[PDB]
Amino acid sequence: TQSHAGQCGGIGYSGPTVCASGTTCQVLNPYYSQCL
Ligand SMILES: *[C@H]1O[C@H](CO)[C@@H](O)[C@H](O)[C@@H]1O
Repeated sequence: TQSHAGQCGGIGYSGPTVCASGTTCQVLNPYYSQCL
């Protein structure tokens, strides 16, 4: 479960793209997305 400030789901990330409750996967860069 991706936590706040962690990379939730950008290109290159094949891991679990689900953020912890309270946060949303905010894609900033195409490869860097962060749970906010
Ligand atoms: C999940 O992890 C983030 C850091 O990656 C923390 O800021 C958050 O409070 C939670 O422990």
